[PDB]
Amino acid sequence: MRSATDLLDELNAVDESARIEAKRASDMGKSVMETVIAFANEPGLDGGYLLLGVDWAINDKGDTVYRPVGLPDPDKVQRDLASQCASMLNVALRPEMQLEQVGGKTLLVVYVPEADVTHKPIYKKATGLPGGAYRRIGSSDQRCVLEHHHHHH
Repeated sequence: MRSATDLLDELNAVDESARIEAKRASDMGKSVMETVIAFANEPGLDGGYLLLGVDWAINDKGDTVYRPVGLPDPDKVQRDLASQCASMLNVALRPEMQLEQVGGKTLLVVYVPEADVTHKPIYKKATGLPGGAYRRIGSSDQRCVLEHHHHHH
């Protein structure tokens, strides 16, 4: 895994979204979900990043500069996306999601590890065929930390 501040910098560093995608709060839904399937079906590409709460500005060159704007409700975006990834897919898939602040804006790091052999065949239970084979990896990351951060009431 990886911070949203470092992912935002990495989006600016890379020429194209190699294994790290950038997404706005309005992109929330199947537009996020088909991109998750595109990392889940990949053999040996464990550690694909989707960064939610990012905006981008186009220069006169036709250049894409990635800036922080954050989520309208940080927690609720992480709650809904867990529901999406459990209910839309044939099996309950957990994307490891963490809230990270960049310049006073709250963003969501969606860490997608590789699915197992059995779960894979991650097929959609609705009309929507996932297109692709593989995208060549530019920058690499495997800096994975765990924490059992449990809230109770």
